[PDB]
Amino acid sequence: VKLMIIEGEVVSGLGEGRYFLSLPPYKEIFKKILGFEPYEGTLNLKLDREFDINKFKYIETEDFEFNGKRFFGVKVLPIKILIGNKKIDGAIVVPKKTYHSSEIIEIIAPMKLREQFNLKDGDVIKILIKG
Ligand SMILES: Nc1ccn([C@@H]2O[C@H](COP(=O)(O)OP(=O)(O)O)[C@@H](O)[C@H]2O)c(=O)n1
Ligand SMILES: [Mg+2]
Repeated sequence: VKLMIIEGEVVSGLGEGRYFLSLPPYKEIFKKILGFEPYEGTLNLKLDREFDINKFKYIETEDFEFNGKRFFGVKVLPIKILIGNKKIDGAIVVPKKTYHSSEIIEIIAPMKLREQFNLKDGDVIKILIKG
């Protein structure tokens, strides 16, 4: 086991994180796994290379039905979010089935990080992950 520190650049998406994280079943999944109710959104970070989550120990949930529609399970990887000298509880989240790795990762946390830590696009933060 190694603790890895990785840097990423804050970027904007199309608001997808707030869609999913506001849905009751996803809220419940994250609350149970992580022990906090995430702020409804994902802080999207651009890394210098693709992130392969299958290189880490994560929890994976199954697809589920909500109000007549099938939704995808998720892979959940606990992290610490490193902003200055603060270590903030969070997680990396990826859809259960992805067909390649991405240099963009989605981070969840108990608070809105942009608001609490004044992050803007292009700001670089770090994350700590058990590998
Ligand atoms: N824990 C979080 C989650 C999202 N966010 C931000 O909260 C807003 C809504 O999240 P979102 O995932 O729907 O938006 P995008 O990441 O698609 O821009 C965005 O500005 C995210 O960067 C945050 O500051 N802290
Ligand atoms: Mg997002």
